[PDB]
Amino acid sequence: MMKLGLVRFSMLLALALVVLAIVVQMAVTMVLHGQVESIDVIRSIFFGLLITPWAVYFLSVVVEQLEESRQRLSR
Repeated sequence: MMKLGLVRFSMLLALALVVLAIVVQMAVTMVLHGQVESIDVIRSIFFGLLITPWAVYFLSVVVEQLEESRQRLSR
């Protein structure tokens, strides 16, 4: 029931989280000068598996993200 933007092609604020996350990841990656392969990615396709935890954590964030209609239902 509880929703905000995740209803019909919405949720703009989320983009800021994506961009921010990307920037943060870039900074962290730069700071953590650890030569291995690619921030523990082990092949591009492998990233797909990361979509599981990412989607879960992200969905939760999106669920809490007070976008369009104030909701905030995460703990």
